Amino acid sequence: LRKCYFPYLENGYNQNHGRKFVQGKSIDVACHPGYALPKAQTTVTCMENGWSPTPRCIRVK
Repeated sequence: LRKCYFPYLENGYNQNHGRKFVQGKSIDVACHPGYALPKAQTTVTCMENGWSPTPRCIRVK
């Protein structure tokens, strides 16, 4: 019921940019060299309230 729209990361690789995923589906988020998802995550999914890891590849360096 809570569908998750894949947002736009500024300096990341939005493989599935502009695509809606149904709650329960997953997708990995890659970023430019030096950036990575919070808590060293590589994937983000529509757990319930939305993208649970939250697709924001913050600069790890």
